[PDB]
Amino acid sequence: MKIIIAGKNDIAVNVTRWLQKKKKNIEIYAICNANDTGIDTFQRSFKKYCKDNLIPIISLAEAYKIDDAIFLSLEFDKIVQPSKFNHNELFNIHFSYLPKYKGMYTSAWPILNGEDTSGVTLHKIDHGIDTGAIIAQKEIIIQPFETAKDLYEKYISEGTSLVIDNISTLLNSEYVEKEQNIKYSSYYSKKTIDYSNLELNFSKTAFEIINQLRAFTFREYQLPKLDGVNIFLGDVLSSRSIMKPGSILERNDKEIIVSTIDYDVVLYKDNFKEILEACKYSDSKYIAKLIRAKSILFEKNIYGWSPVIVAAYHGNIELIKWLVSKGANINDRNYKGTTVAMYFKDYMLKSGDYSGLKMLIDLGLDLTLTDYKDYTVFDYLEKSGNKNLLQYMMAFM
Amino acid sequence: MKIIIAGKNDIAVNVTRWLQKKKKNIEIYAICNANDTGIDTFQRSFKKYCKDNLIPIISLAEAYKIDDAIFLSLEFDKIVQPSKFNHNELFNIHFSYLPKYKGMYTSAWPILNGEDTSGVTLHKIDHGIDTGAIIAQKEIIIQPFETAKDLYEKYISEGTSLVIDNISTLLNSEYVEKEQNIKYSSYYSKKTIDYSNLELNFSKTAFEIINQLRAFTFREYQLPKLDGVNIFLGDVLSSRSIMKPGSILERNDKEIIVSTIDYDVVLYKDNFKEILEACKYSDSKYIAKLIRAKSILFEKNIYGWSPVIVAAYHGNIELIKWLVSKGANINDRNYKGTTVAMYFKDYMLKSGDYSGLKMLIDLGLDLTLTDYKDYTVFDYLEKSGNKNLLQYMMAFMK
Ligand SMILES: Cc1cn([C@H]2C[C@H](O)[C@@H](COP(=O)(O)OP(=O)(O)O[C@H]3O[C@H](C)[C@@H](O)[C@H](N)[C@H]3O)O2)c(=O)[nH]c1=O
Ligand SMILES: Cc1cn([C@H]2C[C@H](O)[C@@H](COP(=O)(O)OP(=O)(O)O[C@H]3O[C@H](C)[C@@H](O)[C@H](N)[C@H]3O)O2)c(=O)[nH]c1=O
Ligand SMILES: Cc1cn([C@H]2C[C@H](O)[C@@H](COP(=O)(O)OP(=O)(O)O[C@H]3O[C@H](C)[C@@H](O)[C@H](N)[C@H]3O)O2)c(=O)[nH]c1=O
Ligand SMILES: Nc1nc(=O)c2c([nH]1)NC[C@@H](CNc1ccc(C(=O)N[C@@H](CCC(=O)O)C(=O)O)cc1)N2C=O
Ligand SMILES: Cc1cn([C@H]2C[C@H](O)[C@@H](COP(=O)(O)OP(=O)(O)O)O2)c(=O)[nH]c1=O
Ligand SMILES: [K+]
Ligand code: NA
Ligand code: NA
Ligand code: NA
Ligand code: NA
Repeated sequence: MKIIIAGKNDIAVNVTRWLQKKKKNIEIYAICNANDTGIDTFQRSFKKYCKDNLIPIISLAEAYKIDDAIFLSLEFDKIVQPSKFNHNELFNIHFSYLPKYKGMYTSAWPILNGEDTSGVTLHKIDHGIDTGAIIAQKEIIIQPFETAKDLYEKYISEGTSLVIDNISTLLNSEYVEKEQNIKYSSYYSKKTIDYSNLELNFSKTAFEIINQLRAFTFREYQLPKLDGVNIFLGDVLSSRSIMKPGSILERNDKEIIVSTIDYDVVLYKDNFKEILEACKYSDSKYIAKLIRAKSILFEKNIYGWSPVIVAAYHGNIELIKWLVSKGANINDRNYKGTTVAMYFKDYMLKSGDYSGLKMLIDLGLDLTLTDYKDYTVFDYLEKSGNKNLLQYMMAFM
Repeated sequence: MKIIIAGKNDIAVNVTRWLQKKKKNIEIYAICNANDTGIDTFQRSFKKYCKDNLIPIISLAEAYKIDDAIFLSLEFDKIVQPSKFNHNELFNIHFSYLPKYKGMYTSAWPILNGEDTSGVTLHKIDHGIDTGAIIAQKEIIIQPFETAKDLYEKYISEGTSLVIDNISTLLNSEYVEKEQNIKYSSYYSKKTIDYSNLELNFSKTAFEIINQLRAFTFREYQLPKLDGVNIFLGDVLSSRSIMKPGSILERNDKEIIVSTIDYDVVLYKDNFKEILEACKYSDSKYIAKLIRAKSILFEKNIYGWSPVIVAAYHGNIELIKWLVSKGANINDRNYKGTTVAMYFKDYMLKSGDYSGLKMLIDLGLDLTLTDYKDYTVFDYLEKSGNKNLLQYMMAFMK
């Protein structure tokens, strides 16, 4: 009944928070990665979560001496001496389908290499990097429209789940170790991609080039650029410019068209900011005309505001309905964990118009959700003494 | 009526040969690569071949102007601008299973990526590099141990066959085309590997690093190095050393063991030349000791002498038998087409010891083969006046 969670970001926090609610008797210790500066971004800080839940934050030296613990690495950044532990209960979540794509930038390389699938892998920590034996594995399908950001989010959801599904095997040490194949194993270092001098390579096929776009589309770090201008995805055209690859063929307000090894490509200029503004008040027929790629309906600005969030804070229900039919999350959250329902609560208070709630509820809105300060929409309504809207909302429970 | 054959190496030569025997009627024009100096090497010079067979050599500019000729490009080094022709009977043999591995280094990249198979592809020349419609294809097994060179040699062989299997349908407009899929498409430029500063990268899996050695093992151009020391393959150990990958563990004279991302690997130093000299006169026993990577027994130096060839010239019969049991080719040739049976005949002349011939015939030695001058071993003995050894060798041929 002891566990050491060593790692970072949302998966570290999700697994930890699951444990606290569902196995309240377990003692939890944490180790944080070097560059966890204790501040939330588009990723939760695990250091911050741990300080706020009174989870003692230990070091690796101390971890070696805590004999009855299991040691769970959720993207931990430091090599560990597996034999130094007095037990063998040492696990790691790796964001790939091992033995492929060991190492770095696993939301990028599978896409770059034109993979259809990737995965998450729960394995033993061994003397190899990402090389210890497999315990549990999840194949993830990458969709042709999906970016690095989209795939990373799958890694988060699916890795969290993978841990939770297997948590008892781990806790009881009743799991089977199957050793990794050497065959088709791959590894990429941090040197494989220079994200500080990121340049698209057009001396490639059009298939490859779109796959670069997809792969490098991870807004919160960067977007790919063509001539100082951000791009959000692209498509293959039927034309084949004789121009040397890289040559810009046309240039207009919506796009750039380039010569590749084979088929020409359209790079769509990023209009995410325009779209998000429009979402305050535009109908879906107008918004649909603005979209050149589906994935952009689910992007977020620096606060974590998505199209569905903006639309909810402005009571733009007709648009919310459409967005959800395009696959948006009716319970989308910002980087404080603030839910769509919380944004709409604000619209309901500001407008006095409460009737739309049932519409959102029927779209899957969940009022029981808690933000990162652990407050529900009902809590906020009490703090602030808006008893009428509170009673109205309560009636749905 | 007419056919333009554009390219280099054994593929250009063998396809051109084939057309000359099996299609004398057809006029042949030839275009050559910039790096074909007219000197044979590990591949033949198409230019030398064309000069010696009085095949006219033309330029690509001149070929653009030749209507009612088929155009076939075989490891050609120039962009063919297809609309510059006034017809559309434009064909290329590419050394990949298209649309994978378009462009360059098709002997290295697939191995580097850990592929089981590659291919040769016969297609139309269209707009784009290796993009035109597929006519015929052959899948090719890459064996786990084979080098880039071995892979290249299969490309040359299988490419030649695919052209030969389909060349009539090209001449007679009876072929079919399927457009290439976009999906799974790849291209590698000349920049994708810098042979000049070829460096090994141990920041990789063992599998990847052995695949690195394989892909960089093309001796006539280079072998991989390590601290400047040439390397002939390696194996995957079971040790998982904690030293940051690239860290050289043990040096001896046979090998250097290295730290990887996962398992350590033994690189084997290139002693090939040492093996070649020892093959003159030493026995199975001494060579088996010299040998780490078995397939080093099938390497050739820049004239095409392998272990069996050197062994045959010095009548090292027991060494020959052992080498064949390892998988050497009993009729192995150098780069002038000179066969084992030719090297042996020189031993037979010097030693007067003819007795080992029967043993060789029974391993498959073939006395009917010709070199590139088109002489059998018989023709050489008859020219030099050795009627005796001539008739002896004839008595034993099958
Ligand atoms: C989506 C959106 C939000 N806002 C305002 C409303 C919000 O109070 C402020 C900061 O946004 P936030 O940081 O996303 O809000 P936070 O996560 O602090 O949540 C707070 O504000 C929301 C509206 C409340 O339901 C919640 N209970 C508060 O904690 O920006 C706008 O002005 N326009 C918008 O489109
Ligand atoms: C230049 C070079 C090549 N190689 C290997 C890798 C390569 O696949 C093989 C043959 O080399 P090449 O003849 O220079 O041409 P390559 O394989 O790059 O083929 C390309 O160029 C020719 C001219 C095209 O018609 C062909 N379709 C292309 O694939 O030898 C080396 O190992 N070291 C080298 O320095
Ligand atoms: C294999 C070998 C050959 N030699 C000699 C003998 C040979 O004539 C000369 C050049 O080698 P080569 O270029 O491989 O031979 P080439 O293709 O010129 O064929 C000639 O010499 C051989 C031995 C004759 O059977 C043949 N009939 C000749 O055309 O080098 C050696 O000195 N040491 C060797 O280990
Ligand atoms: N023994 C062990 N094996 C593991 O698989 C593992 C641990 N420890 N500890 C936690 C986590 C740590 N994983 C890693 C993985 C890569 C690097 C690393 O330094 N990579 C660099 C340099 C590679 C090199 O030295 O060439 C890179 O650029 O990739 C460090 C820690 N982990 C499992 O997640
Ligand atoms: C660091 C970095 C990552 N990425 C992408 C590819 C990664 O698989 C994904 C997740 O990165 P993350 O796990 O946050 O960082 P790192 O791999 O450096 O520890 O983010 C970028 O697009 N740009 C960047 O600068
Ligand atoms: K501490
Ligand atoms: Na990097
Ligand atoms: Na082009
Ligand atoms: Na190069
Ligand atoms: Na190592």
